[PDB]
Amino acid sequence: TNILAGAAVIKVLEAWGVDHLYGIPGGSINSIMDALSAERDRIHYIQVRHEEVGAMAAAADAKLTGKIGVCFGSAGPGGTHLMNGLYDAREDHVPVLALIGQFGTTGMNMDTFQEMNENPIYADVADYNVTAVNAATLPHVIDEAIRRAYAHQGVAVVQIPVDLPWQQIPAEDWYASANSYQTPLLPEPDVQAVTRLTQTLLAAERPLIYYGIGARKAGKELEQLSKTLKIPLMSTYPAKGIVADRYPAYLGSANRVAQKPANEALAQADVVLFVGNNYPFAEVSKAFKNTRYFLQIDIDPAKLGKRHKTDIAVLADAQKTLAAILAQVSERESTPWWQANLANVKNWRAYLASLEDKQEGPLQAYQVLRAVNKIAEPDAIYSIDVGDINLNANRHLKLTPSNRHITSNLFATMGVGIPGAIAAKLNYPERQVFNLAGDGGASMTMQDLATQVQYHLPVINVVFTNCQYGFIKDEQEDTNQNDFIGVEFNDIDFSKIADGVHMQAFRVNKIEQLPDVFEQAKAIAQHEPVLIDAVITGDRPLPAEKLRLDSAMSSAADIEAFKQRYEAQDLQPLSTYLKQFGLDDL
Amino acid sequence: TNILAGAAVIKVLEAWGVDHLYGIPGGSINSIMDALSAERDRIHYIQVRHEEVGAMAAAADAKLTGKIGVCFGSAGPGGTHLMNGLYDAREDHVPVLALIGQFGTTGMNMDTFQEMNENPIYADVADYNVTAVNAATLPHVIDEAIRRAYAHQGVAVVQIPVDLPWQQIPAEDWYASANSYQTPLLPEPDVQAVTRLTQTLLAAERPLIYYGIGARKAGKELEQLSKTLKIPLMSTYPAKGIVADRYPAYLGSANRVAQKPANEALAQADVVLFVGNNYPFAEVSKAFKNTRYFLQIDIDPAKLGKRHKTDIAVLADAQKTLAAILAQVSERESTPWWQANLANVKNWRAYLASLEDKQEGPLQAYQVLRAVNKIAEPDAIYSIDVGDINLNANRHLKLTPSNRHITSNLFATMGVGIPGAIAAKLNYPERQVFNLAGDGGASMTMQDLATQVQYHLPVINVVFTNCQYGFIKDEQEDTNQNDFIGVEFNDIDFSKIADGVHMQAFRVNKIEQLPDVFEQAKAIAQHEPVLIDAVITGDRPLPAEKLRLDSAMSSAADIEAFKQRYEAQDLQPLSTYLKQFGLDD
Amino acid sequence: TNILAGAAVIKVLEAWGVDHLYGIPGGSINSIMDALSAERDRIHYIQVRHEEVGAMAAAADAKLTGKIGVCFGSAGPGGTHLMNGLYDAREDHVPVLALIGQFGTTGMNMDTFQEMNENPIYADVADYNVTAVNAATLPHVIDEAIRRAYAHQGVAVVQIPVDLPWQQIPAEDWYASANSYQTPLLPEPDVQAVTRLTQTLLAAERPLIYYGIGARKAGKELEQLSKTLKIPLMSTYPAKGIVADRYPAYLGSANRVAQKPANEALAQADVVLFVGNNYPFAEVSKAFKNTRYFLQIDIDPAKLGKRHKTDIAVLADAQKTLAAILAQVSERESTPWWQANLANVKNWRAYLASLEDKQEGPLQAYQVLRAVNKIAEPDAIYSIDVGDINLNANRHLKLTPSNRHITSNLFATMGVGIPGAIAAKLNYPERQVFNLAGDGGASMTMQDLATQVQYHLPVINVVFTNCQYGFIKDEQEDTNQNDFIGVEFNDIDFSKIADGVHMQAFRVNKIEQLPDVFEQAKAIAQHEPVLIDAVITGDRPLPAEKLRLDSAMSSAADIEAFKQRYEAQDLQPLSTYLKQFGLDD
Ligand SMILES: Cc1cc2nc3c(=O)[nH]c(=O)nc-3n(C[C@H](O)[C@H](O)[C@H](O)COP(=O)(O)OP(=O)(O)OC[C@H]3O[C@@H](n4cnc5c(N)ncnc54)[C@H](O)[C@@H]3O)c2cc1C
Ligand SMILES: Cc1cc2nc3c(=O)[nH]c(=O)nc-3n(C[C@H](O)[C@H](O)[C@H](O)COP(=O)(O)OP(=O)(O)OC[C@H]3O[C@@H](n4cnc5c(N)ncnc54)[C@H](O)[C@@H]3O)c2cc1C
Ligand SMILES: Cc1cc2nc3c(=O)[nH]c(=O)nc-3n(C[C@H](O)[C@H](O)[C@H](O)COP(=O)(O)OP(=O)(O)OC[C@H]3O[C@@H](n4cnc5c(N)ncnc54)[C@H](O)[C@@H]3O)c2cc1C
Ligand SMILES: Cc1ncc(C[n+]2csc(CCOP(=O)(O)OP(=O)(O)O)c2C)c(N)n1
Ligand SMILES: Cc1ncc(C[n+]2csc(CCOP(=O)(O)OP(=O)(O)O)c2C)c(N)n1
Ligand SMILES: Cc1ncc(C[n+]2csc(CCOP(=O)(O)OP(=O)(O)O)c2C)c(N)n1
Ligand SMILES: [Mg+2]
Ligand SMILES: [Mg+2]
Ligand SMILES: [Mg+2]
Repeated sequence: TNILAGAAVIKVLEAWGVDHLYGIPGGSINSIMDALSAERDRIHYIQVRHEEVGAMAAAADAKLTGKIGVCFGSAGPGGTHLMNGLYDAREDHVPVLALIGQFGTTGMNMDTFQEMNENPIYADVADYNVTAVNAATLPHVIDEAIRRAYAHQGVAVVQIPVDLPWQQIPAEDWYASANSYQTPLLPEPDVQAVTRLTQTLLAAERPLIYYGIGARKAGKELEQLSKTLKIPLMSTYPAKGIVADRYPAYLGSANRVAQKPANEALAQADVVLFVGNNYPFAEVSKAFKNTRYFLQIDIDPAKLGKRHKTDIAVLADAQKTLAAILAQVSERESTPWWQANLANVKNWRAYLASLEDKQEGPLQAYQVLRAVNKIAEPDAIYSIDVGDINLNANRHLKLTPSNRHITSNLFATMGVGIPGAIAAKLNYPERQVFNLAGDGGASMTMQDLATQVQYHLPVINVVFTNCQYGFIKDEQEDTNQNDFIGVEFNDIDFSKIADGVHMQAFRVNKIEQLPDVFEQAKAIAQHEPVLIDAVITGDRPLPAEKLRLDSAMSSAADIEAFKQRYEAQDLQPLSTYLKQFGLDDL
Repeated sequence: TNILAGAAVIKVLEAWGVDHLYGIPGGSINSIMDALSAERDRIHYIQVRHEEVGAMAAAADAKLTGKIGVCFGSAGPGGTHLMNGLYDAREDHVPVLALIGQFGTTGMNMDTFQEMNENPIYADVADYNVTAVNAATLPHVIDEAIRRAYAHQGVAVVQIPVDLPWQQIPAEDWYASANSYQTPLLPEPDVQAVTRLTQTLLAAERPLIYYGIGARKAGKELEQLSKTLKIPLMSTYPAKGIVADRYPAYLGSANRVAQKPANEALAQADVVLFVGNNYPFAEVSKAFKNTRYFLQIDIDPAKLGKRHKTDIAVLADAQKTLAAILAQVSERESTPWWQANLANVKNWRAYLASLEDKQEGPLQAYQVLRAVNKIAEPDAIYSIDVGDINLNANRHLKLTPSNRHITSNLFATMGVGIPGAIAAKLNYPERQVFNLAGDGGASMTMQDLATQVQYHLPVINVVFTNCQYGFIKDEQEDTNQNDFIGVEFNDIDFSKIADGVHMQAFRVNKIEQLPDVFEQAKAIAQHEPVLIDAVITGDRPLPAEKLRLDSAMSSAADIEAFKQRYEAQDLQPLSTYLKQFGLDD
Repeated sequence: TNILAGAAVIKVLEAWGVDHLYGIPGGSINSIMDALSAERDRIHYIQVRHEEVGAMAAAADAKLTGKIGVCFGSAGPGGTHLMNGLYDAREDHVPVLALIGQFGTTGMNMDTFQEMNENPIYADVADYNVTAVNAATLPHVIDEAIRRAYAHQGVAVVQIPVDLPWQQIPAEDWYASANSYQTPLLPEPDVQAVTRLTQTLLAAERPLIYYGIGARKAGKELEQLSKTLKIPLMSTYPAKGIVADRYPAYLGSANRVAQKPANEALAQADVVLFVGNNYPFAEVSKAFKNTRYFLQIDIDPAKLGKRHKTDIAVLADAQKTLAAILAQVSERESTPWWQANLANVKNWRAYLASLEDKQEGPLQAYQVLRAVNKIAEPDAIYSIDVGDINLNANRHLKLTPSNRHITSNLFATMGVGIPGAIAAKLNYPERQVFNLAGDGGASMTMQDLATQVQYHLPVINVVFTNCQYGFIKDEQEDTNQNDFIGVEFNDIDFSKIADGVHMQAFRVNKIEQLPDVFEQAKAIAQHEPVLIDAVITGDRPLPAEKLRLDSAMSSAADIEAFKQRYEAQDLQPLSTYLKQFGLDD
């Protein structure tokens, strides 16, 4: 007939199906720790080495499974360390609960040790942000935070004065509303609007279907629409793998973490079907500047007409809408536009294969990723950090609907590779998990390699050591007038870092070393984490947003220099293929 | 070809169908003003006398029509004056766009005159809160603000450096996304959840259906479910009028702005169907402590199981779900529970009528509200302020589906009567509009009586002058150890205030004066605003949350005292009627 | 032995010497109310009619006396209504304590009625901003709030869950730290910096001393430095009256709420001594573009070199430093610069007198202010609203060191006239108090005329009724392309508003009516408030920032037009006087 409030809080977490949660203890959160300790057989605390990793891992949990991620930080600095993961959750719109320690209510507002008003710290990041002041309502406040975080797809933060969880409350009054949870209703496509949309799409001279992760349930429909109608596909970077990369009319993504065929085609398209997509570069890059008709399908009214003016907007679930389109169309014959794009994709893929297929000499990112592909299981999960790896993984990983990949899509916090892989292995112990990270990003969260060791999480860590912030060096090349600054730095030997945390590891710097090292890693990771430190060149990846290949656009000198720098002697501009099939370049 | 960015902003407002907007000019917003000035045929600027009235009116526009309300304030104090209306919009979850003036970009962050970082001011109230820094993107920012305010049912705030609207931008780049706006088509209510909910409701001995304004489209279904199944109805106060008040099994609302039958029945119910309802008193009042099964229908996942542990919570539209229940049920004969509740309602209504039907003597709020009922058109709109008037209007107004009534439901800001009535008349110039306000709340926004005059808005204003913050006086009676403080104050003659703003007006203090003054006001308000200042007694209205009528519950002395104070000699407790029909309390 | 925590809170206020505090009660603050109710002999609660007036009055208390002002608001809308006064206190850097009601701790975070997280609301305005969560520490939190508000010269806000003040706490634990309060003893002004500053000032050909209210203790030194050295004086508008306006070398203020001689001389000066001054127009107006050497004296390191590149900036007290200058200088003979400025002032004052001295015809603001001067006591206090009244009062009031005047200096919130006058009369019941307000600003806070009546505060209210936001109309004339909008509106008869709150009042519209109405008002205000509603013309006051008088600068046609519009035929540009005394412009 009494229960400690902290025990009730843990029971609320259990009712909501939380399996694991992350943080670092402190006096200010030791009463939650005490309750966790008693519940260790039913809910699983993961002690991280820096609280940002806990927050990042919580966000990654939710990205992966759709289940609210849970993290905590002790008062003051524990909680402020969560921020990069909390902002990742906000911007990637995934549910996360963050608990923040606080001084007991008898010492709050006394200016005592590490005691401050913590509520304003979290006001900007959080959907729901409260300091608890009563023990008997604390289960409700946690319940409320969870329910809001789910409903609103974002972060709920509760600051908990440490006395409250040690107070007895009536056993029979508290409850969880987990039993009542439901996911949002999937609205239906208006029949006449879909018919009009379909007519406009079919009348297009140079159509494209351009989807994001809002279409993640619709890969079959996307590929069949493409095949039936002879309409190429392109996607946001995060939507890579929804349709298998091998599909010959998959163009890739646009902008910079991009593939050449997608940029080139988008510039020529007259009609775009923009589906489940909130591409953030739309306006700033003038992506749709010459698009004649723009057709949008999205579940969120806040998105309709956001990125360009729509000619037809459908507020509906992507898969229901795409299914409705598919059900009212029949097979169309080939067109010049279709064949031009198919030929362009083959040329591009041959380029990427030529980089991958080198067998000896100085190691580049491209062969490292080929070596990843060669040991990758069909349902592998990839946690990808932030930098050139997004660009290179987007081009080289061979994904299918069976895979998952995650990064910090929009906040783009470096350091997520390690935490996302921790989360992935916890959620999918029987699936192969990679952490693909640059040296700058791996550096930021390197201590939590120890967490993979501690919890025996068999992640395959691959660090891309260029001794640079390469992504930023290339930006300075593009914009800055004075010499590079802050973008070239000393080596860190991550094989030695791994040794220090008691993780098996390898360092390689030559292409010919890859096959055996990756086989060894593949086998180690049947039981324990492993790290490969790939010492790679400073070669810049081909900039798909700065092509110098079309005689009509670029000087001979510039073309020659581009081909030489990027080993791109066999790449053709899309206009070559347009011209073969009798179309103008526009 | 170029367009001024401010002109494009006004065209974005026009594209979204904004009819009218409110504010007070200042140097820091004079470039938006300049754009408005060229567009008087197409959008109608309402100059208020205090910016809070503009914000409150913008919220009221959206409460009434479902279409975004728009207001503005000049840099610094113009914008901070919006707050009570912006918080009203946030808490009543209605879409409002607020534009805030700011110093030009060349002087921002110089600590110049009335120049501050304005963004933090609005961070808490606003769903979307940005300072614009570019002219070419300004139309998009306004469009984005509107689209989010709608999507998220709340407040969007844009701080606009005054230079930007005077800059030329390319004419053919900007657009509005109003053309994309639509409402979702939903699947069928979840068949197997609704079927199991229905069985639990029908198996109950003492069922109630307890709805809020999320059931605003479901009045017909509510009443027919009630009649067919013999299940009494109760509502949130704001949900008054969704089912006509005359319906004999409408119990009213619970808690304090409440009616006796609803409080009494809720304490007895074994099963409650909670539909379209976010009653904020649920937990603090232990409203459902006795309830065996708690069933919910709501459109918002964030609400499912929120207010009480819920046995079945259906995520669906209220009307559609109630219609799907009604399609799977059929007539039940009258039950003792049904008859007891019917009898209890009849007794309560006789009490209220006895108060209304006095013909002479010192004026009370009760007769004033009878006089409003006797001049009210069937489709009248009521803008109601905050205080005893919520309590009294909830009991006495005779509403039907044809009426609307609005107040500040959850933020409960006083002063909302005047601005809500302004908004109602602007939206519905052919409908009768009342502002029902206590003296305290009318005082707070009294200067905007001049706005009704200036714009020839024929509101019937009724001020309830008790020379008190009566609602708070009664609270102090209940809780405070020491003498009343801050709750009794000196008279203001609102007939004289009205004369000062050039509005026709009357002051009355006797019951027998009401008929001819209200007839005159009804006639004046065919063409011009009017005010009636009703000088009322300090009598405390019956506290439905503090009943002393049941001799099983309360001492004879307490009952005697209650009956005396509240003129309640003929009220019977619900237990009398339960017993009459063979039920235990 | 125990004490209620609320009683201890009131004793903390008493320990700090708080005489009076303002607010409106509500359930969410009724436990503080209960404590106040037991302490009426020792602290005086002023029930206002809108919480913004309480916040504005609290700020005004501190502006006037230097002692913390105290206000409160009920949860949600009571507290948000404080904002315009709290931002006034922040921007005018005066100490204010604001108490905000909150739901009891047992219902916080339940989404109950008018319950929200209130802490983010006040985060931007407040130096200190906390929600109390314990009764035993509540006295300390209030003490801490006060001590910080003083130390940091700004606003401290405490949100108080209503249960805490009704809890018993140990009687002998709590304390106040008022007994520790004191002011610092400072070293000598830096000797070698002051000596080098002095040489630079004296070497100038066209020096000016330009002071703000940081020189409030230095009026004697300012005037004697000016007279001895033959250096004209100019000030910020708020610094009017530190040196008597009659002083022949007082030029006035610069920019718009300005006087012609100050703008003209500043543009010519080679050396400016900027003392106790944070003039917010410095950079945006390029005030010092022509100045060769810029010298500063200020008490705040944050100000040193802030407004212009500074040759010598002395961190010191203004009075002490000006006295140390005066002790190291001696008489200089009259210079051409001195004589030119003297002549320019004489010509300007003759212009203002010509406006004041009209005896009959349509009433203008100028004669109203003459009529105020002719009933004003030598130690009168003026609470001034925001608009043309700042401009006109700055030109026409004849102040001395014995007067005080206050407005919202930097936030510039309209509506401050009424509350500032309430605060002035509460602090100084034996001193004559005026509220000088435009119709727009008086409208915003008109209901609190009833507070003057209720508390028998004999303010002389003078409303300048032009049926415009005149200050903004003139801005639109200057900047806007399209027609005036939002700046001309329908009359309010403030004599009738006054009658409605039971205040004696007059309305005048002709110059010849002024003497007998102002005499009557002077006499009424020996015992009761009074209001004069002065119906004034729409004439634009001379724009000192837009002078068209110098034929080297302006066309003959522009000069002719300026002279006609502003009745300025006899004004001469400063260059005339510079030439007369042998100086180039
Ligand atoms: C270093 C770095 C660089 C990057 N640069 C690029 C780049 O050059 N190119 C690129 O493409 N990306 C890039 N990104 C990612 C980019 O920032 C955006 O996150 C991404 O383009 C947006 O993808 P999205 O629209 O699929 O996802 P989101 O932004 O999450 O949008 C999903 C959309 O789907 C809608 N939706 C959700 N569910 C449904 C449903 N059931 N039915 C219909 N609609 C639904 C949503 O409402 C929303 O509009 C980069 C990332 C990193 C880390
Ligand atoms: C001075 C004062 C005192 C008051 N005291 C009382 C009192 O004693 N008693 C009282 O009853 N009220 C009182 N109120 C009002 C009270 O604060 C709450 O605002 C009110 O009880 C909540 O009403 P609601 O649930 O209808 O509205 P809301 O709080 O707006 O909730 C609407 C609900 O409907 C759901 N919904 C919306 N659309 C749909 C749909 N299509 N289908 C299904 N669900 C939908 C929403 O998700 C939400 O849960 C008072 C007001 C004032 C001014
Ligand atoms: C509608 C309106 C229009 C206005 N327009 C004008 C205008 O055109 N012209 C104008 O002049 N004003 C105008 N003002 C006022 C203006 O906004 C500023 O408030 C004013 O110019 C600044 O005055 P200040 O420097 O005296 O005061 P503050 O800004 O308060 O600065 C006081 C300075 O003194 C220093 N200080 C304090 N104590 C001491 C000490 N003991 N010793 C030394 N230094 C000390 C401080 O550190 C600070 O730097 C207007 C006001 C309104 C309401
Ligand atoms: C925490 C953080 N700081 C800075 C950035 C900006 N940033 C984006 S990519 C990048 C460089 C990443 O370097 P590295 O991980 O070494 O990858 P590379 O591009 O060299 O492969 C930087 C600094 C960021 N996104 N996150
Ligand atoms: C702006 C604001 N301040 C304070 C309150 C608290 N409050 C709720 S009702 C009330 C009294 C209302 O008085 P009045 O308008 O005279 O109505 P009465 O109850 O006397 O009829 C007060 C002060 C509030 N809701 N809004
Ligand atoms: C609350 C508030 N809203 C807007 C402004 C902008 N403002 C500065 S002066 C002014 C006009 C004042 O009009 P009035 O009080 O009638 O004085 P007048 O200039 O007509 O004498 C306005 C609207 C402000 N300072 N405060
Ligand atoms: Mg690197
Ligand atoms: Mg009242
Ligand atoms: Mg005016």
